[PDB]
Order: sequence, then C-alpha cells, then structure tokens
Amino acid sequence: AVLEELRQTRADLHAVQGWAARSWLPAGCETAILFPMRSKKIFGSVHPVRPMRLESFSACIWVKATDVLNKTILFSYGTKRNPYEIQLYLSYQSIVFVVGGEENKLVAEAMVSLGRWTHLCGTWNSEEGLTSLWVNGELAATTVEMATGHIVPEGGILQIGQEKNGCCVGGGFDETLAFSGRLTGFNIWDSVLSNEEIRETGGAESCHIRGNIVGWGVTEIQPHGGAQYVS
Amino acid sequence: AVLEELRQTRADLHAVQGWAARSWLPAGCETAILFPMRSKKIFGSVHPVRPMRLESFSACIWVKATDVLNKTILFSYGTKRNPYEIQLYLSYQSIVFVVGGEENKLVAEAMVSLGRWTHLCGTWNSEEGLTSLWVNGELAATTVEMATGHIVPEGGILQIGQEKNGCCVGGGFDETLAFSGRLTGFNIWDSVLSNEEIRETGGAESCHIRGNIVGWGVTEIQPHGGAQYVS
Amino acid sequence: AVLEELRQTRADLHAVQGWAARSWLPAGCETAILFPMRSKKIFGSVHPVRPMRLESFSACIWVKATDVLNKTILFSYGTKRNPYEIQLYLSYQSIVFVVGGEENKLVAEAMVSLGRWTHLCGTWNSEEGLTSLWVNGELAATTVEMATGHIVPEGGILQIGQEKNGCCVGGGFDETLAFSGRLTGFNIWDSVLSNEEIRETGGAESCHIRGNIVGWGVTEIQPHGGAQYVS
Amino acid sequence: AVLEELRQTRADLHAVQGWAARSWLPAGCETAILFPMRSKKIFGSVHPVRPMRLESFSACIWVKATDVLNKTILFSYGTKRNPYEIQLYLSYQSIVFVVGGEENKLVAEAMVSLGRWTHLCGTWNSEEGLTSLWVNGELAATTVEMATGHIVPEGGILQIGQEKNGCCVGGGFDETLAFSGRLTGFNIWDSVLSNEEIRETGGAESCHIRGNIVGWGVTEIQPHGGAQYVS
Amino acid sequence: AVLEELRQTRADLHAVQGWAARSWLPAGCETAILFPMRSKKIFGSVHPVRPMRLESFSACIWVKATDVLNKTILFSYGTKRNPYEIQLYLSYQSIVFVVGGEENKLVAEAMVSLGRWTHLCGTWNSEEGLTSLWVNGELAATTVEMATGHIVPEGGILQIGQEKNGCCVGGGFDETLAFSGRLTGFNIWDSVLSNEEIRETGGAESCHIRGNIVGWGVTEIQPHGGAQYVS
Amino acid sequence: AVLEELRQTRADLHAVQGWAARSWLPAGCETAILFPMRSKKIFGSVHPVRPMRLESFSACIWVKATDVLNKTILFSYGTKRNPYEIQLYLSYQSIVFVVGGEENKLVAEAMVSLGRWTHLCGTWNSEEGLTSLWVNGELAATTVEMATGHIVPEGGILQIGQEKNGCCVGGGFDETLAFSGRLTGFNIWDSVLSNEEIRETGGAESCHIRGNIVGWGVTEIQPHGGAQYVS
Amino acid sequence: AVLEELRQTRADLHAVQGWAARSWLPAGCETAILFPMRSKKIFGSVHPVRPMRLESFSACIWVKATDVLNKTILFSYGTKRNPYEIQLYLSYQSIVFVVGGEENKLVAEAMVSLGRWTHLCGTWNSEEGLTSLWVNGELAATTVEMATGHIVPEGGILQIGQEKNGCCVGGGFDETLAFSGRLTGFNIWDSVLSNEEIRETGGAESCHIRGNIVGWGVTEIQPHGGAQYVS
Amino acid sequence: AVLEELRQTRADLHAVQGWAARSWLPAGCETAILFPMRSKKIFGSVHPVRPMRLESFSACIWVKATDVLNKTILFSYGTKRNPYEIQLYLSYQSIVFVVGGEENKLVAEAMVSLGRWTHLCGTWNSEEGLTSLWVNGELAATTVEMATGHIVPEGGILQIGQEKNGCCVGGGFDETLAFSGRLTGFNIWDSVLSNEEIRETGGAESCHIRGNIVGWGVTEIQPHGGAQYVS
Ligand SMILES: *[C@@H]1O[C@H](CO)[C@@H](O)[C@H](O)[C@H]1NC(C)=O
Ligand SMILES: *[C@@H]1O[C@H](CO)[C@@H](O)[C@H](O)[C@H]1NC(C)=O
Ligand SMILES: *[C@@H]1O[C@H](CO)[C@@H](O)[C@H](O)[C@H]1NC(C)=O
Ligand SMILES: *[C@@H]1O[C@H](CO)[C@@H](O)[C@H](O)[C@H]1NC(C)=O
Ligand SMILES: *[C@@H]1O[C@H](CO)[C@@H](O)[C@H](O)[C@H]1NC(C)=O
Ligand SMILES: *[C@@H]1O[C@H](CO)[C@@H](O)[C@H](O)[C@H]1NC(C)=O
Ligand SMILES: *[C@@H]1O[C@H](CO)[C@@H](O)[C@H](O)[C@H]1NC(C)=O
Ligand SMILES: *[C@@H]1O[C@H](CO)[C@@H](O)[C@H](O)[C@H]1NC(C)=O
Repeated sequence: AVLEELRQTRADLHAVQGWAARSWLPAGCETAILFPMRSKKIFGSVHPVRPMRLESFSACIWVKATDVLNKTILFSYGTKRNPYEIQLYLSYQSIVFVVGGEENKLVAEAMVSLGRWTHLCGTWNSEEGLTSLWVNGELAATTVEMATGHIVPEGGILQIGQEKNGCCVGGGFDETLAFSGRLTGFNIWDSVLSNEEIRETGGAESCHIRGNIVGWGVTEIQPHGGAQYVS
Repeated sequence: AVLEELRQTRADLHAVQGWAARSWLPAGCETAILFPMRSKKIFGSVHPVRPMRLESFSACIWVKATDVLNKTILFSYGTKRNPYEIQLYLSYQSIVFVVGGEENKLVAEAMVSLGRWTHLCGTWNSEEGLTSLWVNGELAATTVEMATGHIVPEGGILQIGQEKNGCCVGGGFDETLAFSGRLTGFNIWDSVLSNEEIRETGGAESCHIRGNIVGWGVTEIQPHGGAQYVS
Repeated sequence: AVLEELRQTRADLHAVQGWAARSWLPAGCETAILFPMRSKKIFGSVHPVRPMRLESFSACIWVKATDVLNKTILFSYGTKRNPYEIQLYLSYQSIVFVVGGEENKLVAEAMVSLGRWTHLCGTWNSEEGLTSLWVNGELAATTVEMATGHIVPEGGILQIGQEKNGCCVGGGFDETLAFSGRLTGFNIWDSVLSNEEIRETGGAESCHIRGNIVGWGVTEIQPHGGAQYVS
Repeated sequence: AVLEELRQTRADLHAVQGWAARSWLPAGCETAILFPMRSKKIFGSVHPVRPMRLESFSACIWVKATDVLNKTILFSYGTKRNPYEIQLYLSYQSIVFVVGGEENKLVAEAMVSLGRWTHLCGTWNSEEGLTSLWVNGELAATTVEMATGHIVPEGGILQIGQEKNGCCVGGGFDETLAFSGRLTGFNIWDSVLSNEEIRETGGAESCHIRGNIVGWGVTEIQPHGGAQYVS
Repeated sequence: AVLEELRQTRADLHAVQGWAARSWLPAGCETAILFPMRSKKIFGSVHPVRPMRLESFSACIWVKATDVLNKTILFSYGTKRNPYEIQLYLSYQSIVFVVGGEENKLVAEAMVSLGRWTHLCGTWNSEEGLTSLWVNGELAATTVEMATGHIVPEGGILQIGQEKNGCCVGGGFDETLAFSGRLTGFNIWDSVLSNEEIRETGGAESCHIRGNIVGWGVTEIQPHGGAQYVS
Repeated sequence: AVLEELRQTRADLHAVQGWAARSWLPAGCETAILFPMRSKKIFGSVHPVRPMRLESFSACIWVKATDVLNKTILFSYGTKRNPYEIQLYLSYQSIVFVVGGEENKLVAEAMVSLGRWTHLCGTWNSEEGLTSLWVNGELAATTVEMATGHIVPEGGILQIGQEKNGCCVGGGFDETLAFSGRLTGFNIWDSVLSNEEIRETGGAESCHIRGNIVGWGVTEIQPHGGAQYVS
Repeated sequence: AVLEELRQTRADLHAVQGWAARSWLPAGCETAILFPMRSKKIFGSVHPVRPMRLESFSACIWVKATDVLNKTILFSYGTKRNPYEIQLYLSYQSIVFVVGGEENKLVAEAMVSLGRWTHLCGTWNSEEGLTSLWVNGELAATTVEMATGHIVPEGGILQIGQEKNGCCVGGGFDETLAFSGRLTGFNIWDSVLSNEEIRETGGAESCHIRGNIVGWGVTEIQPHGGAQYVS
Repeated sequence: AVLEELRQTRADLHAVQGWAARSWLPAGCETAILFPMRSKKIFGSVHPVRPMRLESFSACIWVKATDVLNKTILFSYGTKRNPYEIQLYLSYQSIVFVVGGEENKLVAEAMVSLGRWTHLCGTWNSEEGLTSLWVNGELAATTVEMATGHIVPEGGILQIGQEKNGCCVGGGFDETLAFSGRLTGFNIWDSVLSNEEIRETGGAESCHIRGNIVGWGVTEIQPHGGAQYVS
C-alpha cells in the first residue's frame, strides 16, 4: 500500500532531483559568479582592502569549469612590470600554479573534472619556495625552491577568470585565456594554512572560513563582460 | 498509519511539483536565454571564434516556444549580400530549415509543441545538398540536392531569435519575425554529425556535447532588447 | 518503523515547503513582474502591436498586492485627451473598473486579499455598456449602460502598475497611485469573452490563453523604475 | 520494504535540503537585499514618503551578517548637521543603537550570530529617552534618559548597510563601515510598538506588518554599489 | 596707400563676417538651445521652482526656426486632464497663442521669418481674457474674452519644442509638432508685463530680465532627444 | 600715419584669420557633423519621415574629406536584400555614384580635394537611368540607361559615412569604408532638380533649400561611434 | 576716402564685437565651467591630490553670476561632522566667507556685479584668525580672531556651486543654494598669499598661477547635473 | 581723421585679440584633444589599424602643457611583458624619449614651454639605435646604440596622456604621470623621416601630413576620463 504510493512519490520527486542538483553550490556558499561564455571582455575584478605585500600565501577557490582549454585562468594577480605574479590556471587536464614568474610553475596532472566542483587551493612560502597544490583537500602536487626569495609587490591587479591585459579598449583580453563556468569561495591568506585548515576550507559547512587578504562575500569582487552573481 | 501521513506529504509536495516543473531545463543545461516578449529589438548576438567558412554543418538547439507565428526565427546566420545563409525557423505548426538562399528550404510538418522543450537540429553537407531535420532525436525530414555546391561565407552575423536586420536605429527588427520563449543548448558543428551523435546530443545528461564553431556555454552569446539568462 | 522516519522526512521537507510556496506563480505562468516598492517612477509600459481601436474588450490579469491604498492602479490605458480610457484599480478593499471616463466606474466590494493571487478580469462591450468584473472566475459585479456608445481611440499609452503621467522628468508619477506587488498573465481581448472562457482563463494550467491585443509572454511589456521580471 | 526505499528517498532529498535552506528567508518575506561585499560604494537608499519628523519610533529589521567588523552599519538616518540621528550597527559581537548623537548609545552584548537571521529591533521614545533593543522578540537591552527631549529633524538621508557620507565622488563610503550580508523586513514606526507587537513583528508569518514611515515592500529602497534584490 | 590696403583688410575680414554672423545670439544671451532636427523624441523639459498656479502671465521667447510646419510648438504647458493649458506655436506663416483650450486661441498672421531671430511674447490676464501677442516689441494681435475666468493649475508639464505626450515609450512625441531651430531667452512672468517692459525684454542688452516663474539661465531646462546647449 | 598703424592692425587680424578660416562652413549652414576618425563603428543614421519609395531622386551633400581611401562612403541607402541601393562614395581621386547595384555606377575622375568643401550632388531618374553628377554646381559626369526601370524600395537603412553593416556586434562596420572629415547640407529630393536648382543648392546663402525626403536641419540624423555635431 | 570705407569696416566688425565679448574669459584662462541653471542637482566635485589638512589657506576664484539669491555658493569644503568648514558664497549683494563654522564669517558689502567677471579671493590663517577678502585685487573686508586656533580636517568633500548635501538620492541639493553662471580660475593655496601675489593672481595674463592644493587646469574637477566645460 | 577712428577700431579688436589667440591651434589642425585635469583616469586610447610591428619609426605630436611634473606622459606604447616600449614624456623642464626599456632613453634639456604649442618629434631606427629628438623642427638631442637591435612587438596598448596601467579598476592610472593640457597632430611613421620631412611636419599649413601607422584625424583616438575633443 504505502510502497506503491511511494513509487509515484519518488517518480514525482525525480523532476525536482535534477533541478536542485544543477544549481547546487559547494560548501555552504549561497552566492557564486557565473562566466557563461569565453568572451574577449569577461572577467571579475577583485579589490583587496589589505595590500598584497605578502611573502607567504595560501589561495583557495571552488571552481566548476564547463570547458577547459590549453590555458584557462581561474585567478591571476599581476603587476605592471610582471603580469605573472600569482596565476592559478588549468591546462587540458592538469592544474598549474604560477608564482613570481611565468617560468616558475607547479603542475598537478589530471585531477580536474569539468562539470564537478573542485576545491583547488595553492600554498606558497618565500622562505624556500615550498609550494603545494591541494585538490579537494588531499595533496595534489608539491615542489621546493621555486620562486624562492621572492616578494609579490603591491599595486598589482587581481582578477578571476582572466589575466592582466586591461579593458580600456572595450575588452582586449585573450578569449582562449578566459574562463567559462562557475566560481565561488575565492579566499587568499597571508600565511601558509595548516593541513587541517586546508582540509576544513573545502568541507561541507565550510563557506565561512575566509582569508584576511581576499575573503569571499567580504571583498569587492565585481564581474565584468557578462559574468554575473548566480545567487 | 504511514499511508495516511503519506497522503498529506504528497499533498504538500504538490505545491513544489509545478514550481519545479515550470523552471525545468532540458538535458543537463543549467542556463538558458529567455525571450519574454516579441519586441522590435529583442534578439541574441552570437560571436563564434572560429570563422563560419563551413561547407558542412549540423546545428542543434533546444527550444520552447511560447507563441509561434507564420514565421518565427530560432537562429539565423546572414551575410551582407545574402541574409538567408542559415536560418532555422518555425511556421504555424511546421519547422523550416533554410540554407544558402531563401528559395532553398526544407519543411517538416507538425512536430513542434508550444510549451514543451524540443531538440530541433538541422544537418547539411554541400557535397550534394543532403539536408536533414531531426526533432527530439528521430528523423523529421530530409531532402537532397538543395543549395548543393554552396559555401556559406565569413563575416556574416549570427543571431538567435531574430534575423539579420541590424539595430543601429534602436531596433528595427520585424516583431512578427521575433522569437518569444526559451532557448538553450545552441551548438553548431563543422561536420555532419553521425546518427548516434545526433541522438545523444538531445539526451538526458547531454548538455556537455558542444560544437567546435558555436558551443553553448563557451561562445559569446549576448542577449539584447529584453532577452536575459534565466540561470 | 517507516512512520517514525517519515516524521523526520516531513520535518525536513518543512524547510522547502515555505520556500516553494512563497515563489509560487498562478496558472502555468513561469514569469511575472515584481513591483518591490511604491516609487514615483515605478511602472511597466505595454506596447500592443494591434491598435487599441476596440469597441469591446475583456482584460484579464493575475495580481498579488502587498499593500493597497485608496487608489492603486493595476493597469491603465490613457490617451492624450482623456487619461482614463481603461483603468483597473483597487480601493482599500474593493476593485474598480473605469472605462471611457473617470465618472463611469464599476465597483465590486471586498473580494481582494493582499498576499494571495487573484484573477481579476473586466469585460465591457460598447453596444449597451454592459460591463462586468469577474474575480477568480465567478461574477463579482456587473452594470449596464455605462460609457455606452463609446470607443477608446488609438495612440494611448497603456501601463501596468501606474496611470498615464509620463516620465520625462525622472518619474513624476504619483506615489500613492503606484502598485507594489506581483503581476502576471496580463491579457486583453478584442471581444467579450464567454463565461466558460473567463472561467478557463484563470484555471490551473491556464497560462497559455492570451489575448490578441495584449498577450502575456508575447507583447512587449518592459518594466521601469524598479520593477523587474521575476522568472 | 517501504523503509528501505525511504532510505534512498531521504538520501535524494538531502541534495535539495541544503539548497532550500541556504536561500530560505525569514518571516514570510519573498524578497530581500543582498550585500555581497564590503565595498566603498555599496549601500541602499531609503526614501520614506512620510517625513521623519518623529519623536518616538520603533525600527525593526531582519539581518543576516556574513562578516561583522568593529563597526558595521545595518541602517542609519543622518541629517546634514548631525549624521548620527538614528544608527543601528553591530560591533564585533554586540549590537549598538544610536539615537540623537553618537555619544548616546545603547549596547546589547553578544546575541548576534553571523550566518543566521535575527530580528534586531530598536524602540525609543523622546518623553524620557526610554530606549530598548529586542533581539528575536525577547528583550536584549534597555536604558532610560538617553537622548531625552530630542527630536530627529527632517531632510536627513536614511540608508541601509552604510552611514551618511554621500556618493558624489564615485563612492567615498568607509569600507569598514559597510555591511555585507542579507537584509529584509526593514520597518520603521511612528510610535513605540507594544510588547506583543514587537513579538509578532518577528514571527513566522509576520512579513506583512509594516511601519507607516518605512515599510518593507512599500517604500522606495533602491540599492546601489552592488547590492541586489535576491527575490 | 592706406585705402588700397584697406581693400585687402576688408577681404580678409569677409571670411569672419559670416562665421560670426551665423553663431550670433540675440539680446545679451550667451547661451541657447539648439534643436538640430525634428526627431520623434526631441524636446526640452522645464522645471519651474515656483508653481504654475497663475492667473495672469506674460511669456517671452527668442526663436529662430529652421523649418515651420502646419503646427510647430515653441513652448507648451499642459496638465494631465487638459494638455493645452498654455501653448505657443507656429503655423505655416502665423503665430498662435493658446490659453485654456484649443478652441480659444489668438492668431497673428505672417510676421515670422525662418532664419532670423524673433522675440515672440504672449501675455494673458484672466480678469477678462485680454490676451496679446508682441513680435519684436510691437503688438501683433490682441483679443478679449478668450479663456476668461480660467486658471491654469499646477502639476502640469512644461516643455519647449514639443507638446505633452510623454517619453516613457522611448519617445512617442509627434514628429510634425516638433521644433527644429534655436531657442533662447525663455521667460514666464506671474503678471502681465507693461508695454515698456515688453519692449525692453526684446532689446539689445536685454538678456538679464528674467521672469519669476521661469527664467532663462536660472530655471532647470533639460534638453532631450538631440537638443543641446549651444553656448 | 594711418597706414603704419594699419600694418599692425593687419598683423593682429592675422592671428584670427586662420582661426576663423578653419571652422568656416559652406553655404549658410550653421551646423555640421564631424567624423574625427575612421573608427570601426563611426557613422550617422538618417531617419527620413517620408518613405524612400522613390523612382527619381537628386541628393546633394557638402563634404570635406580629411583622408580618402580606395572606397570612402559619404552616404549610402541599402535594404536587407540589396545593401547597395543608393551609395555615393569617393575613390582615391574620383567620385562614384551607385544606384540599384554595384555593377552599374557613374564615375567622375579627379575633381575632389581633401581639405576643401565640395558640393557633390547626384541625380537619377528611373525613366531611362539618366544619372548625373554635379560637383560645385558644374556637371561632372553623366550616363544613360544605368539601373533603368529600377525602384529603390522602402525599409532600407540610410547612413552617412558608412555602408549598411549593422552595429549589433558593437560595431563591425568596415574601417576602410568609413568616412573621416566633415559633412553638411545632406538633402535628398523626390524629383530630379533642374540645372538652375542644382546650381542654387550649392551657393553662398544656400543652406535653406532642403529636400522633401531628407532635409538638413529637419531630418533626424544621429551620429554614432565618435561622430559629433560641430555647430 | 579711407575714412568712409572705414565706417563700413567698423559697421561690419560690430557684428563680431558682441559675439567675441560675450564668450570672453578672464585672465589667460582658456576653459571655464558653466552652470546654465540652478538645478536641484547641479554642482562640481573637486578632488585635490594633496590632503586638506591646512591651517592657513588662500582661495581665489573668477566668478560671473547670472542670478544671485539670498545664499549662492561659489565653493564649499565640508566634512561629515561639520559641513561648513570652508564656504565662499554670495548674498543678495554682498560676499560672505565662512571658515570653521556658520557663526563666524566675514561679510563684504556690495562689490559683486552679476554679468561681470570678478576675482574673489579669501585668505585665512589660523594663528589669530586674520581673515581677508580681496575683490578684483583690492581688499574688501578683513577681520581678526574668527575661527582662531581651528584646523580644517581631511576627508571633507569640496564642491563648486553647491554645499555638501550628497547626490545618492538622485540630487537633493537645495535649489536655492545652487550657483548659476560661470566659474574659472579656482585655486587654493596652503599658505596665506602676499598682497602682491594676490594682486597678480587676478591680472590679465594670470591664468598660470595655480595653488598647490587645488589648481585650475590641474586638479580634478568634475561637473555634474548640467554643469559643463565651456572651453 | 581716419587715424583717430582707427585708434578705436584697434581698441575694439583688442577684445577679440585674446579670445582668438587662446583657442588658436597649430599647423592647419582644426581639432585637438583637451586634458582639462590630471585625473586618476584621464587618457586617450589610440587604435592603429596597421600593427605596430615596426623596427624604425618617427612619431610627432603638437603639445601644449598646462603643468609639467617630474614625469608627464605625452604618448606611450606598451605591451603586456614590457609596458615601456615607446614612451615620450616630459620632466620638469626636459623632454625624454624612451624606446625598448626605461634603462635606455634620450633626454633633451630645457626646450619646452608650458603655455605654448611645441612640435615634439622623436625618431628611432633599430639598425644601430640612432635616436633623435626634434623640437619645433630643429634637432634637440641625438644618441646612438640605444635599444639597438630591438623590435617593438604587436598587441601593445598605445595611449596619449598616460602609461599602460589599465582602467578595469575604474581608473587606477597614476595621477602624477597624467597629462593636463592640449594635444594634436599625433602621427607615427613606419620609417625614420628625413630632415626636410621633419621640418615640414611642424610647419604652418602642415596638418595634412599624417603617418601610415597612426595619423591624426584618421586613426581611432578615443579620449577617456575627462579628456574631450576641442574642435
Ligand atoms: C599548453 O599551454 C602552454 C602554455 O600555457 C603552451 O606552452 C603549450 O604549447 C600548450 N600546449 C599545446 C599548444 O599543445
Ligand atoms: C507563412 O510564411 C511564409 C513565409 O515564411 C509566407 O510565404 C506564407 O504566405 C505565410 N502563410 C500565410 C501568410 O498564411
Ligand atoms: C478613495 O479614492 C477615491 C478616488 O479613487 C476618492 O474619491 C475617495 O475620497 C478616497 N477615499 C478616501 C480618501 O477616504
Ligand atoms: C570598536 O568601534 C568603536 C566605535 O564604533 C571604537 O571606539 C572602538 O575603539 C572599536 N574597538 C576596537 C578598535 O578595538
Ligand atoms: C494647420 O494646423 C491646424 C491645427 O494646428 C489644422 O486644423 C489645419 O487643418 C492645418 N492646416 C492644413 C492642414 O492645411
Ligand atoms: C578601388 O575600390 C574598388 C571597389 O570600390 C576596387 O574594385 C578596386 O580594386 C580598388 N582599387 C585598388 C585596390 O587599387
Ligand atoms: C539671507 O541668508 C541668510 C543665511 O545665508 C539668512 O539668515 C537671512 O535671513 C537671509 N535674508 C533674508 C531671508 O532676507
Ligand atoms: C624625475 O623622474 C624620474 C623618473 O621619471 C625619477 O627617477 C627622478 O627621481 C625624478 N626627479 C625627482 C624626484 O627629483
């Protein structure tokens, strides 16, 4: 009796199953930025209140990439002299973390899926260049003495979904570099997070641990070019 | 006991039944463009990165038409000399595919419903003009030697929901030509898709197969005039 | 066993109960206009393609009013000479239908609730001025020989939520006249709808019967001043 | 049998549990303002129709603060001469109510949570300065003879999420003062609400009791700088 | 000797003769409004600080009409009920002054030239409707008992170059009624000016006598649609 | 004595000589459109009130071209089907008039100077295609039976300085075809002007003879992309 | 002979006499701000690079007032706490300099003409409040011990033509306080200028002496509401 | 007789002397860009049609600087990697030409005046780095083997009045580097100009010699931030 009716109740709930699953957001975040397209002018400007005069930093982010090219920028900090200060991006299947210069990069192979949220986070300290990438909370890659003894200066432009090219011409950003998908939980810290801290940054009810420099839901992140807040 | 309570549980879930059903999206697409009204200025501009110098193409699309007139444009590619290069549209009850010139068209009669999503897709190769229309994955119509030996040139304007008229006067598009409804999953390929490929393009978890020329969620599709992204 | 866990399943579904109920829309309409506030500049312009040279008309509408004043305009058609051609509005508790002139009005007392959708609809034919108001499908009021032998001319401005005052000064509309709430299913017909037609216009799956003059989801309705499309 | 199936039914409903919980709104409010970030230009201007020439007032509000600093403004009324006429704000953990002057403040310690809605409401009468703060319906703090014999004049600017600084320079608001979170049910009364009235203002189906001076869903509350209506 | 070189000096000054003559402005006026075209939406809004609750008024204007149709509006004040309260316009060759309603008007035949500045001033007192038109300082046409015992109420919209038709439709102003040319010295008084005052208003150094209700260079005149301030 | 001081008077007037000469305008025209650069999106839309359903037409224009390429468009009228209905342009040194189609055209060799105003007027009647080009009032080149028995239809877009390419893509107009310089006195007639009328149109005090279809200072000309009205 | 022709040469030059006189600018200034009207929202923001933490200051300005009311503001610097820090304004016929607060002010009677440029410069040093007003280079009125021992703090907003009221309400500036006319040569110094320097600031070729804090043609002055640069 | 009246004629012409002198433009240039202030965001973008893949180039510009700081940029071309490719700027009194990098530069001491137009042209060929600076047509300073064997690549942004800092942050350009004054005749050539050509570029009727890469009145120059075209 009850089982038979439960059959049709489940059949009905199937309609809302996918509708709720498609708009699900990771952690406890109630807002995210949507890049519906790889444009020549789509990006998001971040305006940290605290200066970026940082020697050690651990930048985490929740990403869901619809299409990943040879080079797709998640977030990137770049000054006038050197546009590749901090730059997390995605290759065809790997994740690349660039600190200091374009030549100093750390690559973690084949642990990013397209339509699934992943907590990509990258740590780096200037004492000996001990850089690491954690994906979904477990170590993905690590290297030492890369960009060692380097300090990212102030005045640089930090963006999400693009690299420093400027939009004083009505865009001008390289389309192939753009990011198309969803971003949330963008946090940057002034110190190397501990292992447990990195694990708990990408948990279930974890969208309330925000960095001091850039904090999701606190810092001025304004999208441009077509990106929008999908609350 | 449990059955009685299940009665009221189902009665309660009835309230969310329609609310979830009305905003349901086809395939796995999490975003779509809404044309709430037939205006003189409503359309959506598409900006393919790859040039449209194509001899064979298979253009798929998910459409839900609120009202269909004698001539309602779903998508249309048109150059300066000939505005009817590629044009998929809807008659009162039939679906029309135009390639090359307005005289060359293929008509499939009475398989489009108003308030229901349908995966209209049109294939065409210039070797002998073998054109086809598949609706919901099964062949709807086919013809041979139409617009044969024709090449759609570059520089043309591609739009969704309207035809090439231009909006340098504050609109100017013919209202009767406009489209009012919902569009999603707009993909254009550079080659004739195989039968299984066409079948799987309009499946359940099928909103991740995108064309190389125009790909939903990848290409710059910007609405104008009142059209908007209903995420 | 099953009953006990069903208790907590219902407790869980309670959280989504109200969230789905609050954004529920009447009929089968998937889109509506939200007037969040009574501003000096909030309204919605309607642009019928067919001229308003009508002798008989039946104008239906779905309304949910957050706050109703001495005079709150739902929709209003007004020419340059006479701004009170057609005007449906709400008094403190009654519904008023004005056709032809401000002196010719029909009042139906105390059948409008604030936070609940109601299908207010008004019919009028110029042969003898036989005007009627139906609320939720059942007759609310009726009168004869009011504005008889009158023809509403063309060129008039039709708005939803305000009356004809113009916004060439940055607003100027009377705040007290404004409408704050939700509107959907705005339809105007060129003929007096039959009783069954009026009953089925405000049904359950009834948001696909649209008028020839103004049709919800077909005609150009553009909000202004703060009103927005709440899909 | 039924129990086993109910196990996976609950497992499935878990996906929509959090999705519905994250966008839940308090009382019966169907609309709210979202401050996604602490910008230099984010706020919301309120335009009461009735003048603020009030001697006694009870200002209620529903707030959900993502991050609370040393000084975070929920709402603030300020004239040209004295910008601190009325100002409700949040310290690190306490709630502060300022009436008349910045020196006259009432502080209620440690009853505000970050990610949870709370019905903060403040009452004040000028007969003897008997001011009170109610949090979630129960008394949080109270004092007497503070700003006694004072009248808040007219012409002042009332904002939500910021204090009176002006935005004729492209912002200029102090970032640290800004509010980042969600606001709803902003009501201001011309008289001291009774205890039962304050209790029922922050109830379950209580988002229909609105003040005469400022009423949520009635008064012109236009956000600026990045604040949004999250319907 | 000197006489011979004077010929070349005059020939040189010839190049600046016309260039200075074309941009010459009448009276001592240093600024004027240019209506380059008869757009569908060209006009200028006037926002008098003092209310238009006037019984007797004198209104002057310096006009240079590039093209005059059957009906070309210089300025027009109109309320919601009656859009033809005050309206000065030009027929093919005559000047028409309308006060109260279209039925009662004053016409002065054939004293307006196209490319030449003319100082048109219409006066009217409600005691007996004694209305007069003065062109370039000399009386043109006078009538008595027209719109007698009439009072132009407040709230009406006053414009230059168009009638009261509203621009909430993206224009909508009748193209034919538009004004294309140059306007300056728009003044409206609360009392019928004396003959000597009328003569002095249209003098040489006379762009410093301005009306109390509307005063050129003091009142808020906002051009729209293509009209611009030609300083 | 007088001659000596006249020397310095002439020396002084030298400073204003060039300043007045550079901003000189031809005919009695007091306004003109300036195309400072050959932008990708610079043009001017023209919106004739009278439809372009014309069989015979004479079109004049005063032009001062800063730089003339292989193809520089002064004005161009083009429909959706055929964008080359009417098109007057400049080759490296010649003036080209196109009516009907690109195949049939009239060319007048080497009578256009760059920095000097020239009055180019092309006439054409459909009775036998008798087309003529008049430069500065004297006939330049005439031909017969070109585009004979052809009628330019309605709906076509008419622009100055560009072709019909549409700006819904944020521009897209071919840069090379653009016009950079100054334009004025754009007039189009519904009949072939007589020889004396053609001479008078390009006279000294001749900026008051305007066409019925398009008339300078009467028709609606909207510059776009960087073009502006240089009064 | 020469004298006779010189008569007509002078008659010719008469046409350009007034045209050049009306647009004349004082000093060697090549640009100025025009306030065509006393709008509700007309002003000009000034953004000094150097902070206003000044104890002694001299502030000059060239002013030409079309209409002067009971209180018309030339420039005004005001902080959040005290909006009347520095404020130079005009009464019906006198010039008023306000430093520190409203109570302490300096008044110079009847030396301002409406349509004539005047060089008003107010100096003030905090050692003993020795404040002075210089009009056209000759001292107008001086006082001692007014606002003595006072320091104007930083963060205050400095405007020309209005007070500190804010425009986040779409204006809100008091209309009466507005300034309508022309302004130029706005300079503010960090030290009390010497008498010879004061005289030289208002000379003939004197639009190249600019203050260190605010300098005309160097400091960032943005007109708003209708004000514009009349070059 | 004639001499006496000529005295007053000269006295009258004195009034227009300065008014014509202040708006005088050099060469035969009829248009120029005005930088009224040193805003945080004032500049002008230049969009050369021909790519900047140049080995030898000569770049001229007419400049009139109101205020010159330690570093004031006239024009600057900079790529992403190296923002200092080409950069002409002014020190306190000298003119500096930078090609390749900041380390290698050419300085010409003390030949720039503030309020006077000067024709600064820098030439450089990569064969041996033979760079030269010509001021007003006479060589100022030359050097050899500086940036030798260097090629300025494509994609770099070229601006007038600022460096390459990007305006995606709502400005961000360094205020000190900005340029405040007037610019015209901006030309860049693909080959080192000859000495006679250099002299002719800065002549009297010399505003018709324009470069192939960037040509004044041909290339797309868009002012931003407050800069405007002073025709
Ligand atoms: C992938 O991108 C890198 C730079 O990010 C590039 O060096 C490499 O060649 C690319 N792989 C290709 C093009 O196959
Ligand atoms: C339907 O549209 C076609 C063109 O798309 C037209 O030829 C045909 O006449 C229309 N049918 C009608 C008007 O009944
Ligand atoms: C209600 O409104 C009507 C006009 O719509 C007005 O005549 C009447 O006086 C109002 N009732 C009041 C003010 O009590
Ligand atoms: C908290 O803010 C108050 C003012 O609102 C301030 O006086 C106090 O010092 C702050 N507490 C700190 C800075 O620890
Ligand atoms: C001129 O205009 C008036 C109304 O302004 C109109 O009545 C009259 O017919 C017009 N004259 C014509 C059309 O010849
Ligand atoms: C000049 O332009 C025409 C088309 O307008 C073109 O056919 C011709 O080749 C051009 N001349 C050249 C490129 O030398
Ligand atoms: C002039 O203005 C002052 C304040 O600026 C005011 O106190 C005074 O009353 C005014 N004079 C009048 C209103 O006659
Ligand atoms: C002038 O500017 C240069 C850089 O352009 C700088 O190195 C130098 O120190 C400056 N001179 C000063 C600050 O006196």
